Amino acid sequence: EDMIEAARYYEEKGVQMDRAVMLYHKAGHFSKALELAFA
Repeated sequence: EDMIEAARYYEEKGVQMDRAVMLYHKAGHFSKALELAFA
């Protein structure tokens, strides 16, 4: 759950948005932003 807000701040910046997708993978919701991985 917390990684979701982590993604929120990071992708609000965007640098670690890839790390945010990796967190969503760690979060068991890798689909969350799986598209936002944007290849």
